Amino acid sequence: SVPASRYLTDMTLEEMSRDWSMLIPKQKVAGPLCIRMDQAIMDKNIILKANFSVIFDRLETLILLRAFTEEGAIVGEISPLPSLPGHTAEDVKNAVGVLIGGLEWNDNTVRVSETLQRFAW
Amino acid sequence: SRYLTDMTLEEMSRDWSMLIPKQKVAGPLCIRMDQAIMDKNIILKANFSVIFDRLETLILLRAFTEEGAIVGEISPLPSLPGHTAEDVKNAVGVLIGGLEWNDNTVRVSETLQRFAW
Repeated sequence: SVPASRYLTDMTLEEMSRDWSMLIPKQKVAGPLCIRMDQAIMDKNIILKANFSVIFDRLETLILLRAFTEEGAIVGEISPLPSLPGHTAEDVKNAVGVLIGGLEWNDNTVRVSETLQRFAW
Repeated sequence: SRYLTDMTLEEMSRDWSMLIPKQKVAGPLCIRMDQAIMDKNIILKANFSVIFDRLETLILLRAFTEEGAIVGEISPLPSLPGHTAEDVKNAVGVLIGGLEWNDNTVRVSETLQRFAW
């Protein structure tokens, strides 16, 4: 009934719900988060977009981050594990760093949305 | 996330002091309690956000005697690192043990039992 957090959206509901699959699948449990990334993706400009709650000038709960090429295809993802254990902005930022490292090893150029760099980084 | 409030705004805002201070960092949370407090009945109350069926962010937890006096508290560290329901639950277990070692009777609010403890 009483709202504790505002909800930031980088992604439309279309983007949030869209199914996708990886040509060359890589996944990694990074703490309480799951990282997925398509290893086939090379030499693209990529943007990380996330829908999540903020409390007090920081990311409180990540609902979904997805990585998108300029043409709007999904090439990566960070989501909470299915059992939904707790996580912080630190966890999120560590998963983001792993995802960027992996993408840039395939010569992608990765940027983070403005929302995300303000509230997590 | 929705906002749960065991404590009133006056309770959240009140300053208090300990006769025999005890302070303890428990992960990303600060536990405080007055060691001179004994033979009371105490209730732990908290104001916090909930997302899904779980405590997401603790704003403040305080321990109250039956007369409404503050004898203990768990708050985020001042640099506000993140925490989860698990951190709250560990800190709660510590504060309860300290308070019971001091011959108090301790209970936890219904909303805390439901979402954390």
